Amino acid sequence: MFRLTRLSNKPILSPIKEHEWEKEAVFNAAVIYEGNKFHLFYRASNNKFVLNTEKPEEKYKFVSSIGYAVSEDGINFERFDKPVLVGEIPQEAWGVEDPRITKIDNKYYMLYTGFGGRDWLDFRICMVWSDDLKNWKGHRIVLDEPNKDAALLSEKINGKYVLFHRRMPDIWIAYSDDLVNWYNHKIIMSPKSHTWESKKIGIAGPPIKREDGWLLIYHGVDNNNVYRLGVALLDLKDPSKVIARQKEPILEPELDWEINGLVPNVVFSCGAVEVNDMYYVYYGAADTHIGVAVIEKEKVKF
Amino acid sequence: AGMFRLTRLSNKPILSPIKEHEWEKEAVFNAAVIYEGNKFHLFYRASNNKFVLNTEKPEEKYKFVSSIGYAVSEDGINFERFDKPVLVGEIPQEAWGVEDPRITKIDNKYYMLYTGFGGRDWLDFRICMVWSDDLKNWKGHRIVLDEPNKDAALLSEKINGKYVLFHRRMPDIWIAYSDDLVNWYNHKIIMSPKSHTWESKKIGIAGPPIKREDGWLLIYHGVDNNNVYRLGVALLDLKDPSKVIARQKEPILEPELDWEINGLVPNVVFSCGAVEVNDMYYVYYGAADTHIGVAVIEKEKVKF
Amino acid sequence: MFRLTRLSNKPILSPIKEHEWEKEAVFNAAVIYEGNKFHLFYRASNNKFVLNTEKPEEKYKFVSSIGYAVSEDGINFERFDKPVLVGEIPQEAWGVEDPRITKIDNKYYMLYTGFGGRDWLDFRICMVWSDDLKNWKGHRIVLDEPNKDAALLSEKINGKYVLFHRRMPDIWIAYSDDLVNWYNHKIIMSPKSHTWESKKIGIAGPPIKREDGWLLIYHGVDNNNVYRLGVALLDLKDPSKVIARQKEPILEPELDWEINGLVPNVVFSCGAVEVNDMYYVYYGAADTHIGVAVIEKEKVKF
Amino acid sequence: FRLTRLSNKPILSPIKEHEWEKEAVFNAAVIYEGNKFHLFYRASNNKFVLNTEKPEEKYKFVSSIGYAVSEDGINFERFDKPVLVGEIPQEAWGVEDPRITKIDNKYYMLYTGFGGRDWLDFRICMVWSDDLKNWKGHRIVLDEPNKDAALLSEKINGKYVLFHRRMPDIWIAYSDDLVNWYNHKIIMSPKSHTWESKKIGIAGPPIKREDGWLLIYHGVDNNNVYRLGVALLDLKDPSKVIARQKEPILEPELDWEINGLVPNVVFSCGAVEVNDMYYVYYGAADTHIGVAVIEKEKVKF
Ligand SMILES: OC[C@@H]1O[C@@H](O[C@@H]2[C@H](O)[C@H](O)[C@H](O)O[C@H]2CO)[C@@H](O)[C@@H](O)[C@@H]1O
Ligand SMILES: OC[C@@H]1O[C@@H](O[C@@H]2[C@H](O)[C@H](O)[C@H](O)O[C@H]2CO)[C@@H](O)[C@@H](O)[C@@H]1O
Ligand SMILES: OC[C@@H]1O[C@@H](O[C@@H]2[C@H](O)[C@H](O)[C@H](O)O[C@H]2CO)[C@@H](O)[C@@H](O)[C@@H]1O
Ligand SMILES: OC[C@@H]1O[C@@H](O[C@@H]2[C@H](O)[C@H](O)[C@H](O)O[C@H]2CO)[C@@H](O)[C@@H](O)[C@@H]1O
Ligand SMILES: [Zn+2]
Ligand SMILES: [Zn+2]
Ligand SMILES: [Zn+2]
Ligand SMILES: [Zn+2]
Ligand SMILES: [Zn+2]
Ligand SMILES: [Zn+2]
Ligand SMILES: [Zn+2]
Ligand SMILES: [Zn+2]
Ligand SMILES: [Zn+2]
Ligand SMILES: [Zn+2]
Ligand SMILES: [Zn+2]
Ligand SMILES: [Zn+2]
Ligand SMILES: [Zn+2]
Ligand SMILES: [Zn+2]
Ligand SMILES: [Zn+2]
Ligand SMILES: [Zn+2]
Ligand SMILES: [Zn+2]
Repeated sequence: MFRLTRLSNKPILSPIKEHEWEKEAVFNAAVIYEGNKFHLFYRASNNKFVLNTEKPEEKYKFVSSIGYAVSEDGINFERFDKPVLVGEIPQEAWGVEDPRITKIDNKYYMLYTGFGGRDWLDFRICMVWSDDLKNWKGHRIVLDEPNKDAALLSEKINGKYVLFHRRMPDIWIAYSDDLVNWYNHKIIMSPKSHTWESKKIGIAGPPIKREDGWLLIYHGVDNNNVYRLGVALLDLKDPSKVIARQKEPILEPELDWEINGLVPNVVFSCGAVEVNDMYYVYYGAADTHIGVAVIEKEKVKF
Repeated sequence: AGMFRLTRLSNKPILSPIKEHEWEKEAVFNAAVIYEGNKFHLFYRASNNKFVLNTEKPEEKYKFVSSIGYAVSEDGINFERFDKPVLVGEIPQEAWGVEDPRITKIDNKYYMLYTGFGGRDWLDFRICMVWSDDLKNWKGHRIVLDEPNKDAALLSEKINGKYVLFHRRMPDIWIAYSDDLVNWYNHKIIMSPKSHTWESKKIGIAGPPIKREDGWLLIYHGVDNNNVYRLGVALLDLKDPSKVIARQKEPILEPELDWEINGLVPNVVFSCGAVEVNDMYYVYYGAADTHIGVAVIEKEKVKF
Repeated sequence: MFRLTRLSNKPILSPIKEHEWEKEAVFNAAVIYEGNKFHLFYRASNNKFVLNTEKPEEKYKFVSSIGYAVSEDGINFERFDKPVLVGEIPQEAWGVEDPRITKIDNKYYMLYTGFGGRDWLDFRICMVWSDDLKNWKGHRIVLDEPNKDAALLSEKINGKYVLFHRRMPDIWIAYSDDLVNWYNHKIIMSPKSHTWESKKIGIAGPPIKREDGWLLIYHGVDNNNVYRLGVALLDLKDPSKVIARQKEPILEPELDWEINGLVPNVVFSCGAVEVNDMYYVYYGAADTHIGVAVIEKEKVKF
Repeated sequence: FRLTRLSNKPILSPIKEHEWEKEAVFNAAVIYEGNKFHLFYRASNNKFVLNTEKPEEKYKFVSSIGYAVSEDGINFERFDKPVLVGEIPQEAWGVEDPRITKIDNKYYMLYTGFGGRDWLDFRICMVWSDDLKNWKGHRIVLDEPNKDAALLSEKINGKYVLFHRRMPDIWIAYSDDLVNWYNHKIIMSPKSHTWESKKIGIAGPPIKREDGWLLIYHGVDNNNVYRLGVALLDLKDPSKVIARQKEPILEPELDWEINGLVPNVVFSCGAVEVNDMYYVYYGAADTHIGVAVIEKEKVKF
């Protein structure tokens, strides 16, 4: 069994008080390694998160945006003044959350949760795409249902686009010919009772291709809503089949900025990249900061 | 294999929703059919909305309402339709509407069995029944069984002076008998799903059984572990329709076309009605809970 | 990868309409093999089982009794005119259910469900014992709580008596110094979501000792309340640890009198014995009849 | 280090003649005043069916708080009737696990009020007295399923300090006024794959030392065994744990700690410094009260 190792005992990205769109939280970041650079697309909030009201209240409204950051080394990032993605009004009035970015044939697809704030089920999987990581277009609701924790596979299977999603509480898979209409829905992995992953699970970042399968980092939620990261392996030719699944988490809230924050007891990844035989896993910490942790590819054994 | 299958009559739906009609804005599907007066009489389920089914409870913000529409055809392919549904859910006992009608003619009366859905929880459904003399003036509504239950049809004649009801306490096809079309007794399971097959999660009757010389033709739907709906066939003993004397292993219809694979509920073919015309079985089927198609098989090809 | 084979396509015991106490059902039978004879202690009902009322109602009252039958060949049994155990009033006023009998040293312990009918939770694990399978005494409430599916291990572990029980929906284990007071409660086995054993599980008969561990036949209930038998293997020295568990059931309702009956879709075993290098598994069918199915001991492989 | 029991027998046990303490006496708060041990103990009229989907009227148990006094800390005098019972519907199933803290010249008793309507229908409640006899001013401390609550015996920077237990951690919070709590944070967490893996909660109120605040706590393992552990809080900032012992200081060992209404439980709501010793009173199997001690000089991390 193997574990992620943190590159820092401090966040690598933290809120910026003088930018309203990110003055309270930066977390749950997609990442893509291209042009020998880490391109990070992070969720950012203008406010703390009041989640225990009967409905989302205007007086506690938070708005998520997607910011951009770039790094040579994966640790030190240059950041920018304005977010690169904001929500459309009114269906995404409370913003755009938890992006997962997948490259498929020289196009970049960002899958995110659009949240309208009209009730606590007013969220859905949305998708935009670009050819340059810069000019995002083609917005669509991927599944018109309350759903999230979505990612595209980086290649087609038998000609079909492959979507991971999360009808509560399982990781689901589905297929598409046109990136519009989805079919062959199937549960692929389920929570495990009396474990750290008992309440619900969901995909982390998009799966990483290996020789032995697709690496599926995921998050598991226990009975007290603690988020941890786990890891499984999907079959290479049929990624709807799980062929291995580690019992122990690979990352858990441990540092004080992972245990305490806007949402306590959370580590959460929307993105991970392979650079020089190392997996770099970017993670939100307590829905407040961003950390990064790694594992050598050789140590990934099932 | 040495099996038989339906042949689609057309590669496009024979009925589609109409966006300008609220009551059939998103879906027309799961249709009852009666051949009378040399006309196909089709009674289709229609929905005003998509089907969000993954919530823990039915949510009013995702409410869908099913109505039952009427369409009529001479060739079984091209249908005339109408502005308004012929049956709606009475509010609030059938607040989310009336679903999947099955129509059976017995002694010059027509009996429409449908699922009434109140939407108060996911078990808030029941078999209801209305009847008519003329396929036009439905009346006599009743709850057939006071229990969560659906996939119900009456047999077209009595057996030893008893009415025969097919129903579906999850996950099996059940039979039951009545003297008065009000009280049912001697409930028995007659057919069950088969593990590790296309019909593993649950089964239910399709349309009402069709009388043959060799028995009762029982088209049914089977649901696999991923909730794909396919159609199968079995044969019931002519004198005792509680006994299955044959059952084909492989389905006779399954999602193939894009408008059967993709739709409001992906991967569904579902029949509520099939009729014998000029020694062919015309099987009308909902497709992805969105459109209606028709498939056929020559009566002589039904061999087990 | 292994399954039971029915010895008969008809019940070996059925209700006796002339006997009020066993007029509607005989099922869920404990089994002891002694004196070259099969001893069956079967649940018997005077009535069908209406269960869908807010509370247990006198007009739907059913009474469970425990009858006895004995067989040399395992198929033809000698039966008796009256039951050998009936419920004490008021705590067992609706009778005594699903006995499991374990021989520990030279005493036989029968654990059964006493059902008082005062509420749907008005049931508990009770125990009586005998040295001769004839004179039962020493009645006690094993756990003073709603609980069932109980059996004693046939020997002590580290000087402790071992109890298997079923706080919903798991198979539990507990230990005792004195067969009165129980401690070290532990979940040992849980349902598995999206399978035939998703809703709940419970022990079948008392576990059978093998060289490679304890054979733990159990029942699993799916989302449609279908009851099937499965099989696991517990560690020989620490039976609280499961070392193997077959994925597929070993017995499922298939025959008309297993699928149809007072409670549809049930096969349920309260006893299994080893006879001539074969396991004999007696089972209730549709809570109405008793069947028997076997497996050659050499075919029990995980 | 570890605690040492003073008796291999309970020092308090249920009295079947008294309905309110018919089945159990356990989880007792204590303070030392007037050179007397004042013990405030939870008491139940019934066994504890916990495995139902919701709490059932047919299996209802009612906790009361009783009073007992001792001079040696071992032999206690007891009384016919409880001192606190549930008055209102939020306390329909009674009042549980009191922790008493003296701040300025007043005594505050924080306890769990349990309404029995569902298994989350429990709240941290508080009453207070001048005299340990007349409790007043009942309030819900936090309007949320929470328990294992205690007040610090002093203010920090003029703020009252509350320890609580949003599952599964020990939390701290601050109040200007004992009404509104803010700056909630997690100060200590379970350790997975150990005796304290499933959840932890404060025991009695922390005891002031010169090296910090002594934080006895209970840990719960994967099989629901309750044991006691000990940690040390920074003296000036009790949100900071500066030491924590790996192994328990008390676990079920005697037969009336292993066996009982809730097996495999030792649990303390109360401990006091008396003659250079910590006296740790504990419930055992949620059925009896025992007491164990440690020489304060022996407390080393
Ligand atoms: O998309 C909105 C989203 O909701 C939150 O997720 C969960 C949800 O609101 C509910 O409260 C559930 O029981 O717990 C929350 C997570 O465990 C967060 O993901 C939040 O950041 C988002 O706005
Ligand atoms: O009668 C309501 C009915 O429910 C749906 O049926 C199924 C049910 O909701 C459950 O979710 C099952 O597992 O999946 C659905 C179909 O498999 C639909 O039939 C729906 O159209 C109806 O309103
Ligand atoms: O001990 C009474 C016992 O109850 C039944 O078990 C279950 C129970 O009544 C409840 O309805 C639950 O939801 O499902 C039942 C079985 O799945 C039977 O075991 C019955 O025969 C017994 O009297
Ligand atoms: O305040 C009610 C309280 O509940 C019990 O606590 C726990 C709870 O019911 C739940 O079942 C948990 O998993 O285990 C119980 C103890 O670990 C007891 O503390 C009980 O005495 C109280 O009444
Ligand atoms: Zn700026
Ligand atoms: Zn959107
Ligand atoms: Zn699931
Ligand atoms: Zn998630
Ligand atoms: Zn772990
Ligand atoms: Zn029109
Ligand atoms: Zn109706
Ligand atoms: Zn059906
Ligand atoms: Zn095909
Ligand atoms: Zn007789
Ligand atoms: Zn009893
Ligand atoms: Zn469980
Ligand atoms: Zn059971
Ligand atoms: Zn299977
Ligand atoms: Zn007295
Ligand atoms: Zn209160
Ligand atoms: Zn606690």
